[PDB]
Amino acid sequence: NITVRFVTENDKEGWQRLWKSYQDFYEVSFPDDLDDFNFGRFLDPNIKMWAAVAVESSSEKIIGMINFFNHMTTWDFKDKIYINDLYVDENSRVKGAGGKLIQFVYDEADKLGTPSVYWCTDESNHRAQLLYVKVGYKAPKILYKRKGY
Amino acid sequence: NITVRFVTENDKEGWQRLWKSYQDFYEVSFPDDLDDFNFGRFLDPNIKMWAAVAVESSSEKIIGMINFFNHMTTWDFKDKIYINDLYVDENSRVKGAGGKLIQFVYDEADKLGTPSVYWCTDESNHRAQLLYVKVGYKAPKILYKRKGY
Amino acid sequence: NITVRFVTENDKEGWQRLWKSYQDFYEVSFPDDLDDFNFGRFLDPNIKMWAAVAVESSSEKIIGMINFFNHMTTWDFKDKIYINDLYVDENSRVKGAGGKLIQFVYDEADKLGTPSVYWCTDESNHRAQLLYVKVGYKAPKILYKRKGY
Amino acid sequence: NITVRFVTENDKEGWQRLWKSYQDFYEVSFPDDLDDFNFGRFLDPNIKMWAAVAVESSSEKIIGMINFFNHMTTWDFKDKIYINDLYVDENSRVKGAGGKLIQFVYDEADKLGTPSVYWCTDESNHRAQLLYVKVGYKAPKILYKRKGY
Repeated sequence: NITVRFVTENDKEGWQRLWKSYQDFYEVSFPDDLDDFNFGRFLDPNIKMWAAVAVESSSEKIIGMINFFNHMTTWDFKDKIYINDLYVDENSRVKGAGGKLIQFVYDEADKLGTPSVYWCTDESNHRAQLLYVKVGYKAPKILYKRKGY
Repeated sequence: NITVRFVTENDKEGWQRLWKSYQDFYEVSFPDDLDDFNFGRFLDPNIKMWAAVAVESSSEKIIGMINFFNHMTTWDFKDKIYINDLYVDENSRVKGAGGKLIQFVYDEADKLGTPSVYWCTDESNHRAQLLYVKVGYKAPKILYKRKGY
Repeated sequence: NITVRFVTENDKEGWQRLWKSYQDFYEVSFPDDLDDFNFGRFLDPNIKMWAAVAVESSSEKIIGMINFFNHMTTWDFKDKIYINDLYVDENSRVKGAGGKLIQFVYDEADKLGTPSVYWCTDESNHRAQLLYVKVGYKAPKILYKRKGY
Repeated sequence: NITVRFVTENDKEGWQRLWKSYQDFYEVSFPDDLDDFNFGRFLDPNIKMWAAVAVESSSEKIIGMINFFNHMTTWDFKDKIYINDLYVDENSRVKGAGGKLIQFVYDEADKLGTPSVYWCTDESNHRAQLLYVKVGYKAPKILYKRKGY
């Protein structure tokens, strides 16, 4: 039994742990400051950027993390929520985290008046997509980024 | 020739013309009072949502539209820009407009100190991708949305 | 353990069993008199179409089915082999049948001089692609069919 | 105004002109004597691998080629036809050959009682997909190939 909740200052290590692990799985290394810079935005009630954690109820251990935020849209008056990061514990298979995390965001999104939630992954990632199809649907869109970015 | 520039109160009548046929192309129908909000945000210096227009330089009229906005990311200190809409008239569409517009967003994105620009389209929108591949690159990302949203 | 072998006349019942199950997975229903035609070709040494089954050693139960055939190319001299159907019993999918059925086809292709093996699957079939990505590689190709077909 | 016909013994040289242009385009170099092989089966009325060329009405010069062939299915009594190669002269692109080349195949397949025609292209081949989309439709398949080949 997993347990999803918003992060507290005392969750900075459990989250920061996964954060580095998430940088590993993805082959990236962000400046050492970003950790704080994000956690700040996560805690400040004015910055519409949240982070949640999946804590193992039977051991008080931080399993997964989910970072999301708000942003406008020229379509519709209501803003939308983007799940920028999602990373469950690499040392445990067939639990429930990620499913429970994606749902927490759905719930918190509904209360905010911005129910429209979205995210993306690598086409190659099939393990994660087993879930995403249960909780969402693959949009027939092709993402395009500026060269060098 | 063609000239790209940010919209002013007077470009609204022209911009809306593109916006309407843009909705036509995408087989959607936004509530007419949404346009007003959009343009409101474009014009507000404080709300980081802009809209540029491609006018037939030395011929007056409008032929292109690009709506974009700034939003935060967990992967970097600086923010990023998302081109939410792009639309040229079915004729002068291929005569430079779309590429000229996408560069405007790049050049402006630079000034803003927030260069990481990005967008997307339907996988089946080949005509547009003939240009997209030049000015930008396809990301190996599949996009997922919440069911019913 | 698992044994993968060519189908004998005595495995028509077992093969047909899975062939039917296979059909409703793919949400299709071929004419009942096609099963025979296939099997007919399977057994005809002169019809370059084969059918291997994965027999669970312990019992005699057939748990796997792989259908493949030979066809020309305009990019080589040696023909290539297409794996048309791959199916492993839902309940007995646990072990590793599908993995060794593809290997069987890999080896038989070698013993035939036409080692170029290939298949295709739905974009959404992530469970299968967890395997296909190991024993093979995704080709940067898009398949197009004639309308009505 | 373009006219498609099955290659004659007197078309081999002009067809070979394309075969090479085609190779360049696809960044490949087939073995020295493959042209002869294909053209062998192309002309043998017992192999079931045809090739047709589109020649200019006035100029009488061969413009494009289309190599296609027959092959079995475990999904039908009828065999499918696969357009293996489609290529138009770069010097003379954006005219009509290709759309007419594919059409020829449809018409010839219909007489053959094997109307189920299909082909492939690189995901990023938007130019050809502007056409493909009009005459066929993207199959939601993902092609996998044997690791080595």
